Amino acid sequence: AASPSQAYETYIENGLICLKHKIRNIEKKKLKLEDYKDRLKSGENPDQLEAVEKYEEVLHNLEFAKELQKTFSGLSLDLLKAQKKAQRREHMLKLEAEKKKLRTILQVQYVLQNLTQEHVQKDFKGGLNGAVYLPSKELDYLIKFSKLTCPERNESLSVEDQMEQSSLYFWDLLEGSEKAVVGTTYKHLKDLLSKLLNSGYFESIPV
Amino acid sequence: ETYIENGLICLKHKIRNIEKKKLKLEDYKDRLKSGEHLNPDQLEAVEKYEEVLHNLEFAKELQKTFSGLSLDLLKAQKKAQRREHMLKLEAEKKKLRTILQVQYVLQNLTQEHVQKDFKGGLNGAVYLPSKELDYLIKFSKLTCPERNESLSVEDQMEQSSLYFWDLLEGSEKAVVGTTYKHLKDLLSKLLNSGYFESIPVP
Repeated sequence: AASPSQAYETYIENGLICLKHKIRNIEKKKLKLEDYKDRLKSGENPDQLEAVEKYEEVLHNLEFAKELQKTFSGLSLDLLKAQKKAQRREHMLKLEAEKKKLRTILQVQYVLQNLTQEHVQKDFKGGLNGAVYLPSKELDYLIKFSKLTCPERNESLSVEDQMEQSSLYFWDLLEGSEKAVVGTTYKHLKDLLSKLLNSGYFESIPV
Repeated sequence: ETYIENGLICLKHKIRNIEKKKLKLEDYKDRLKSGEHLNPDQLEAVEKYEEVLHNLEFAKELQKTFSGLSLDLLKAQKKAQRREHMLKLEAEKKKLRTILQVQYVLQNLTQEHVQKDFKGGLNGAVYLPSKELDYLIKFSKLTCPERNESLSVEDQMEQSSLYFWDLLEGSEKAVVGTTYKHLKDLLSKLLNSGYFESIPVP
């Protein structure tokens, strides 16, 4: 249970305490080597003698490590705010798409609602009054699907139950997947409805 | 500085930089043993050889850890993306079903005989004072308007979709003399009333 932000936050924090732990570990052996140095200076094994030679290496490694630590400790917000900004822009783009998806569902609903009507179906069957001709097979997909998305009120179902079933059909249709439905696919139906939406037929429908 | 690769602190470029200087210094040293004569600057760089070897081993040790932090971060982001996508998908399917429900209610509130039931609490209807019912009627004109051929279908649907969105959000922004919050509450009351499970026929 964590968001993409707190993950990156945990990564930045884990990086800083990483340098802290590494610097403290270098400084620990520096003090261990400085005690090995003062032991021989006052007058006092071979293996240890090998460690005291790396005192310059250990001291230089500490110079680099403290350099990165001060750099990254300030460089945090440069990569941390860039993350916050990139997430904000991401969320807004997704919000936009969500709002546009809702508009699209309502447009499609409007087409499917009118396709339940007899005079509208006859127009697409005969290619009449500005409708695009649909072969009887194609028109049947839309009629059948209009009964799944715009059913007449079925009082044996609860409102909530009926709305949920209709909502799933609108959702899958918008997904345009290859799943099967009323003898075709959602993808085919999403294309059919696009043509109908762009045909201009549904801009004004007589009585 | 170029320590960053896709937002992650990566010393890889510095490691290959240090390694290139190590190979360049190893070449200078071999040309020395063979008998070549180098300008003074190159002679100085040759004395920095052991330091370069130490820096390389230290940088390589740091990359061993920063690569793990990078892997741990990527693993966590994969999980968090999956979780967020899951929740947001279920929240969207729920919002849409809710939208279809309130749409059904608001579309039925345009009918006058249904307004009459809520005026006096007739049948299964919640009694609403006429000001409360007015809020809903005016809102029903914004969410379920009669077709306005001055507008395209797309433009009309866009207008309507915003009112549904702001309704479900339930903010305090003003609309038809009340707020989306209060409207959301009224419509929740109407949904829980059961009146719209079986609308009476006049």
